[PDB]
Amino acid sequence: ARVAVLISGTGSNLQALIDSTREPNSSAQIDIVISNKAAVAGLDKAERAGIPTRVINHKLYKNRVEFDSAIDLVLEEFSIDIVCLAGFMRILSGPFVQKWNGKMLNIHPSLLPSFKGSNAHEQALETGVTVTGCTVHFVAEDVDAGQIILQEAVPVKRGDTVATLSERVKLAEHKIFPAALQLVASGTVQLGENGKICWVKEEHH
Ligand SMILES: CS[C@@H](CCCc1c(N)nc(N)[nH]c1=O)c1ccc(C(=O)N[C@@H](CCC(=O)O)C(=O)O)cc1
Repeated sequence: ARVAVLISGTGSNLQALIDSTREPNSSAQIDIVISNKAAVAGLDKAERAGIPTRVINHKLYKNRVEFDSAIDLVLEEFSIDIVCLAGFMRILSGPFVQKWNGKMLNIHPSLLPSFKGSNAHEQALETGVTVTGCTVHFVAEDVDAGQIILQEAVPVKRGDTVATLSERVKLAEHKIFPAALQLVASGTVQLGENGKICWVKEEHH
């Protein structure tokens, strides 16, 4: 499966995703990284890895749908099968999300449905949970909604700060974002017509 990663900044987990695709039995290759912002770190990451990049500036388009249509055209041109979001900070239109339903994934640094929105690590600390984690899900029109693919629980430790908790959750993200991508890329996990996750046994052995 040919994979695009959409970013707006540092491309968190992009290196993890790249490294996973260079593994022997990988079902995925990262074929393009698209940013809505020029000269961000995540583009340098991609370029240093020899992966094509594009920059699409939302300010050049009349509205969100036209901007998203421009992203989609690039995805079309590069024959992309699957999209991962890695810190992409523009809300994608309903038509875009619909088109890519079951083929676009993202990650969140909580065990959803807990700690929706931004600053989930601070939310976890402020609330006083002892277990948090991260969640990879299919992207839906509504932020943080969408069917869950993989989750990993991560302990909150006595004395944790936003930074130390964040670093622990990031290590889990480095594990599950690529594992989830592999599941979707291989076809092992597919989104059913009923809108629920399906774990498929593949014909090819
Ligand atoms: C806080 S992390 C992220 C996750 C969004 C992944 C996502 C997505 N990008 N689009 C859709 N439809 N659904 C999604 O789940 C997020 C990204 C952007 C916003 C948001 O309000 N963005 C604003 C502008 C943000 C900016 O670029 O400054 C907008 O697009 O108008 C809110 C949340």
